[PDB]
Amino acid sequence: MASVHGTTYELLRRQGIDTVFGNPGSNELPFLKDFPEDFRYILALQEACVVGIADGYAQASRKPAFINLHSAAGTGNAMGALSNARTSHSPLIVTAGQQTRAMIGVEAGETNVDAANLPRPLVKWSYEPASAAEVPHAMSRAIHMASMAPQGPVYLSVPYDDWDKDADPQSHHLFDRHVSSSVRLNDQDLDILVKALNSASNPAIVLGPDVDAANANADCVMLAERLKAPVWVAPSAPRCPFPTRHPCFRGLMPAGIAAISQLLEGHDVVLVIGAPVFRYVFYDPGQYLKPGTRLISVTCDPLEAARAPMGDAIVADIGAMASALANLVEESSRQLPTAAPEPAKVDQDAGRLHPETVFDTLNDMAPENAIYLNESTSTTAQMWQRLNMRNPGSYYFCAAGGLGFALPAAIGVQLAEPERQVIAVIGDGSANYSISALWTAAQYNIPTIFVIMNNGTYGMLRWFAGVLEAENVPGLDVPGIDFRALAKGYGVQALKADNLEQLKGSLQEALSAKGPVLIEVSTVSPV
Amino acid sequence: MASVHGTTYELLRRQGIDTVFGNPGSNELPFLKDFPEDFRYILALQEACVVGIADGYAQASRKPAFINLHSAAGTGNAMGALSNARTSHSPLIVTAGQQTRAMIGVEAGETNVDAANLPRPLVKWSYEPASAAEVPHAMSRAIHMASMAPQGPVYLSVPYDDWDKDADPQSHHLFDRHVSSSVRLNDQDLDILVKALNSASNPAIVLGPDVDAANANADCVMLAERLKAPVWVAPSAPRCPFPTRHPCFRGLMPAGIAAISQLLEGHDVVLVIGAPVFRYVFYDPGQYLKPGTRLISVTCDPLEAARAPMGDAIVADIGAMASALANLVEESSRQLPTAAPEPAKVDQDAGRLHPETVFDTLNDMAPENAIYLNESTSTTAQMWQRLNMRNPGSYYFCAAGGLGFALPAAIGVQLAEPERQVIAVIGDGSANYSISALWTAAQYNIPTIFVIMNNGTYGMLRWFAGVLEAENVPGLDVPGIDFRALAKGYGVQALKADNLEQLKGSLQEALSAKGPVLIEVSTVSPV
Ligand SMILES: Cc1ncc(C[n+]2csc(CCOP(=O)(O)OP(=O)(O)O)c2C)c(N)n1
Ligand SMILES: Cc1ncc(C[n+]2csc(CCOP(=O)(O)OP(=O)(O)O)c2C)c(N)n1
Ligand SMILES: [Mg+2]
Ligand SMILES: [Mg+2]
Ligand SMILES: [Mg+2]
Repeated sequence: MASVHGTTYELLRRQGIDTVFGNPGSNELPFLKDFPEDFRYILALQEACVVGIADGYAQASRKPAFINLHSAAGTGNAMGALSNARTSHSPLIVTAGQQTRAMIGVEAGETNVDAANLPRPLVKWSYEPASAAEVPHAMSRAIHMASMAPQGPVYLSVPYDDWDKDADPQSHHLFDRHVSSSVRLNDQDLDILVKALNSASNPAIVLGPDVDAANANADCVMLAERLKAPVWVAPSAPRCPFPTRHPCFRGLMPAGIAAISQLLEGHDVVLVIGAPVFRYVFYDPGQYLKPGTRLISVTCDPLEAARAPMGDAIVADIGAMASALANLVEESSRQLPTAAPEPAKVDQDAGRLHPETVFDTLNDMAPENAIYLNESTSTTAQMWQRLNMRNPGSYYFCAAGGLGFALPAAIGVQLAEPERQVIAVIGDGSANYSISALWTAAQYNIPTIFVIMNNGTYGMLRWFAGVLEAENVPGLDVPGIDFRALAKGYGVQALKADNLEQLKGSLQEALSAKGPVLIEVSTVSPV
Repeated sequence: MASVHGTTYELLRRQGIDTVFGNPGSNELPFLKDFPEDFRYILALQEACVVGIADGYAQASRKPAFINLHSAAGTGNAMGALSNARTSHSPLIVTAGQQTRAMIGVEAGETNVDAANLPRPLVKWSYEPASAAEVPHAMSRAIHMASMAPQGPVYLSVPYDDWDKDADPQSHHLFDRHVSSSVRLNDQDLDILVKALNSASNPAIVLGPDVDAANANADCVMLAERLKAPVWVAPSAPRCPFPTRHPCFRGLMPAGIAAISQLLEGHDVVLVIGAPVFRYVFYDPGQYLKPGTRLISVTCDPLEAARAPMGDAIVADIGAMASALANLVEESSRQLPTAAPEPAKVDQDAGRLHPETVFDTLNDMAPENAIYLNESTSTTAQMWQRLNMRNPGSYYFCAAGGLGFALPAAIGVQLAEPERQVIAVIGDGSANYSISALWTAAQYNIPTIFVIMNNGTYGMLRWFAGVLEAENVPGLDVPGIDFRALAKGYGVQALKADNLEQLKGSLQEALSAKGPVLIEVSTVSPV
């Protein structure tokens, strides 16, 4: 307890941390030594995997996740993953070991040069302490910065000789600090907003990932029912904020300016909750909103409020605001929206699987409290239409579009939610980015199901190339990957589905298995 | 070529670039479209692999390598690899596609936020142009910044709508620009240095990676022979700068302060060429130099000159300086140094392989012009003692200690040197970091030999834990990886060696094979 090591672990446990996601190195050994018995360590083989797992775990648990990486090389390997963490507002405490203070100036091997600048601009806060005794206070800042709205990844670099040094005896005041950002709009202005919602003749609601992060899903259901309002999920959705077969639900918005203003045409008040306004992707110029539509955004993120090209904004906690609004608005006497029609069953022969067939089969066979992850980039629209997701925390997709998220994140989610079957639907291209994460699932017996959609190509990129009139583009096809052999390589049970009969058979086997299972599915291909 | 696209490819070809190492994304399609017939594209499945391959290629070819990655996520995935590239002074031109200019402010999906700050502090230059017409001039800056001493990675972010825009007609002046940093110390001061070397009673030479980068190896042989001086390789060596069985050669320096000053005791003048002074790693306090020893460093890098804790320094081109010194110093009439003794042949039974046995066997069987890569971290000393490397460009080791270098870099080196057999000796832990690079070797039929040293553990970390008296450390063992299955997964021929007879058999097969080959070697293990 007298040491920085002892004091830091005490701070961590008192702040509710009990798991370390890591890949170790020399600079981290003085931190990891005498690893306390009330903590667990989750090893992954590459740092993109470490951070991916921790990210899934944080998102599903709705609590900060603690990460330990090796210096610049380890931090650097994780920076694509940190890109995703930024956009999903994932509360990640990223720590990295630094060389001993005496060896920094000469730039010894393993020195993290100008360390705090390395993860910038992706992190909320980034720091290397000026002394050993400062380390617990620096850790306190990291914990709270990650945890306060808008939540996000933070970075702390610690010289390895710091851990053995005497702690400041006054560091005890850090242990039980409670910091809240659970705030909502003042009574007067909240009343004005509620009045505007009550007065709307044709309101619409758009929900984003911070709704699911806040577990505000049920309150948003109540709000939608009271306002009798259609509900969309904001484009490029990292999470699912609403039951997908509720009568109000209208699906995933296309990531385009004109496309969204068209969907919102005729709606006089559009209430956006917990979403950027908006995560557009494709070139689709036009009006941000059509005449007669006003927009009000509730966001936990000042930068989201600042960068919205239209509408009013309120910067507040999504949980507190959704609860306030759901409980304050009048019950409208308008007709409840009609449920969206069932998607068509596509023609399926005895050959390669249409993605539509895969999602239909999953929906038929998976438990109702399944959790899905998506990194099958060309099939996102079909997935959203065909999976009935009733419960919160049921969907995750790389928040910044960074591939290599879903495979490790599915392992972290499954760890956070041992009673809910996790099924990751991942493209053949996407599977390779963080392929080594499979080993963590096998070693810790984390029973994630991985469904590899093998069409031999970067399907989404072919679609983008068509849109952009981009001809003669190299590097779009990925033939000759045996995913069963890869799963075997990392100790994961592997199955193949070349047709529907095999798909049903493989899913049946996977859903009854005691460990992780990979199913390679032969899907229809433009190759 | 009226477009930015046409002008930029013309600049690239006129500057000698003909290969693009990449993993494509949406923002890169307008750059990659109409890919010119005089260029080749080398696809890798993850960006650490892309950069690793390009790095190996650049180091072996002694020319800049051109890289194309996807936005923040792709750049981020490659940042551990950029750490290595920084320390090896690798001339890498890293380009990344950005969102269209119109969609940056709203932060559309695939936007690289504050892009130029992302790869900092790892790169020597980092930039996003303010207009489309500036792109060729920005590319020109990138090419020359990467190429001038001290060589290093650079970063350029380009909004994807820039490529179709009209180029500045004055961009033609960029095409044939020749920029030289091939400089040496002025005559007067060079004369003073030569006189100091001539006057030394007991000189020693220490060489670093910039010697091999400069192909200054032969000049350093001449210098060592003229001075009759023992030659060491500077600690944490990324490259081999000297024939390892030349009588002057004294091997790899231990990465410690006291250890190095002890080796240099009695030497009145120590000439360091092309190395930092020094890449110490382990805690080993003492004198930087013992009384009676003075040090003179020749470095291509101002930061290396600035941060040396001792000695005089000259900042100049390594090729020009080695050539000048080798040709100006008098031939000493001192006795030529005695060659280092043979390493002992360790006892080897019919069971698991001692690393010593592996290197002895490789040295017996590999061609004299083989190129070795090292990422078997616990066996580095044994490797240096047991492999006779006569030629330049014969050795590569992760410059910043960042794992995941050797496997992809071995593919790049083999591409650069099709007539020299590349053999990568990689630990079981290290193999996973960039495992997907194997696919590139299979798809382009790049006949690299991968030797996996499988001891089931992070061996070097166990050693570090003993030095630091770090007990109860989690995450040090990596059981249950089948490397043959992994190689099969990516289409690479796979062999196993459980004993010496099998090792000899597997190496014989690998050396006669037409494609890439992985050999999993069961090595001796502390568990
Ligand atoms: C780290 C990273 N690299 C590259 C990309 C660009 N990218 C976006 S979608 C895609 C295709 C993925 O292919 P696959 O997983 O097979 O799914 P499909 O598109 O075939 O459905 C690529 C390479 C990215 N978003 N992130
Ligand atoms: C990207 C990265 N992650 C982690 C480390 C820390 N590290 C250094 S050596 C090592 C062990 C590598 O094990 P292996 O490849 O099996 O070789 P061995 O030590 O067993 O010879 C690790 C994890 C690093 N240098 N870089
Ligand atoms: Mg695909
Ligand atoms: Mg940075
Ligand atoms: Mg090992």
